[PDB]
Amino acid sequence: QLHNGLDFSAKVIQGSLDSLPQEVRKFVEGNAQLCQPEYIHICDGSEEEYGRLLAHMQEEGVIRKLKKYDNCWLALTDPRDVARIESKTVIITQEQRDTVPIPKSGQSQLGRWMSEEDFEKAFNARFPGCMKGRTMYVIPFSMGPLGSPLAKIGIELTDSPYVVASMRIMTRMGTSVLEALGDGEFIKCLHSVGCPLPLKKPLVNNWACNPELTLIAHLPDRREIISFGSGYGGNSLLGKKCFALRIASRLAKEEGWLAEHMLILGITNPEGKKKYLAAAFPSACGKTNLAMMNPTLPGWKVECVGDDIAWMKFDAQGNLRAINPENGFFGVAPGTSVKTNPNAIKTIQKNTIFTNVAETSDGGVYWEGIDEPLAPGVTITSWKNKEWRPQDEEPCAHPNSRFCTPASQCPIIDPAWESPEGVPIEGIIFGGRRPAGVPLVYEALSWQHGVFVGAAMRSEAKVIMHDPFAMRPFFGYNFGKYLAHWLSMAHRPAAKLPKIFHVNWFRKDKNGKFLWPGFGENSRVLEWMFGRIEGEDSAKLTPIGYVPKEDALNLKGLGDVNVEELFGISKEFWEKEVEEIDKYLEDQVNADLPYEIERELRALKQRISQM
Ligand SMILES: [Mn+2]
Ligand SMILES: [Mn+2]
Ligand code: NA
Repeated sequence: QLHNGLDFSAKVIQGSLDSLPQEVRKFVEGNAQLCQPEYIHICDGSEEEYGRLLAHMQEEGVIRKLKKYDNCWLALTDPRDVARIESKTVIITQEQRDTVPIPKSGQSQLGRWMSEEDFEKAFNARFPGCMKGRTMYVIPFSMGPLGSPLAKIGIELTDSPYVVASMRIMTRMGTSVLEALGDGEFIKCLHSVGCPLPLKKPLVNNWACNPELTLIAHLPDRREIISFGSGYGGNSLLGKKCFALRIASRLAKEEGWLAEHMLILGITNPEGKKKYLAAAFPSACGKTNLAMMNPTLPGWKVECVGDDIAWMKFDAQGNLRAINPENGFFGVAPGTSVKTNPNAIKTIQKNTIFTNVAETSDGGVYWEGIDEPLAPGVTITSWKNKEWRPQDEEPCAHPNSRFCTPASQCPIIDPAWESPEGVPIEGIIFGGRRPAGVPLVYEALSWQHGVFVGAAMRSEAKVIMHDPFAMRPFFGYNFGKYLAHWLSMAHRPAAKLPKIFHVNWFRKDKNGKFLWPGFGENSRVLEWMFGRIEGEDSAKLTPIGYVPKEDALNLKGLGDVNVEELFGISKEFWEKEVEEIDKYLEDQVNADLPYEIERELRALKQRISQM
């Protein structure tokens, strides 16, 4: 160089730019030149670093220590920055059709495309100088067990220590990742809260964000994730949704594998047999509940591999092998109780960061549906930092409030949850919240029918909406092409295609009362699936697929469960259902709907027409 402007060595407060692989230095230094951070901190992922970072956030008023627990912390956000924001989440490709099918109605529910030229303008209006007066943290992270053949590495730059702490929990991060990477490829992840110093606008609740300029972008062809303006969860912790679902699903398409919005659990029966199952559910359908369920059936065990995301690839033997690419759980707090999720309660009592929950007088946590009384004298501070009484109209915790907790701490974490080869998936479960019409459990008639069942997924938001594969907000590319990708798995010689099931825990009677007790009782449905995978003759054929035979389900210990209503299938309901599915698929998928999905649709309408 001719002057002193391109070498950022003098500003490195941890690590060394010289030590980084060539491409990692270029990524760091080039974005330092653009964002103008005061300091550069190359994260080592050590306990020392983590402790120091947390104490600093505490010293700044960014987080509070929760004194009741072992090393637990609370962040309360600006009320404007409280969730993943779909409307400001976009994917950039040369052609719109590579990102979303072109809808007949003109508005796609299946993603949000932005042109390269539009994004460049948006980028230029946000990032130049954005980290002025702040530290740029460099987070080297692995998605998946370090050195799993299914693992992928990222480098996230961020000006938020909250993101650093949370990424330590949610990914494998630090020096060993940099050493594992070498000169290999990595996903480029750029994040800024968008508040350069001196601050141009008021800081609310010591929580830096820029709501008006919030934009979460994915550029799969450039292997880049670029996120600006939000410090919250899926917007800022770039490994989780942006990388592990959006970028990864496109990589999966390119490379022959699957990046899915699925829990992974291992279930052991009383005959000492173990099987792994994956499950894709939409929001508020008991996903974490199922992943760390304690079964009510004696002699059965459930163990948790992951509660959110699965990366799956068929091996040389034809087994569908899955890994959890995450290193922790980022769960919705409200509704987490000893009765709904006792294992979550045990997990989150130490080494956990909470966001937007209430705090009790003795330094504990509180939220709606915690179902745990407080001793007289103990008072509650809401997530809005105000004194709170259960007589108030507003909740003590934000509905989207979170815990962020180490996976290793789950008392029923699966012994193979970090196995680099992954676990063999023998069943895949789709499901949604449906008050009417949809039986407790059915089984797809074939792989193609199963792909159709995923494609047709609907769930009560009240309004029933489509969430195919529970991937609606997360498709990395054209949904029609994603369906074709799924269907292509049947044409792999020797592929062992898992059995596909659909579940509905949420069927109500004519009064609005749930017909199924759920929770640990769901083990009875898992038992049925287990037997079906073993080839048990325990099914009855219906127009929608296989259901449990009369007396096939274990209902002992339950009272009088209304099986007729729970498993009832109405021609009138399913006529309406199939018509709605048809209209949705025609509109939203159009020219990109695979022939086999059109065929399954026709086949279902025909079976229904014959009842
Ligand atoms: Mn999720
Ligand atoms: Mn085919
Ligand atoms: Na705060």
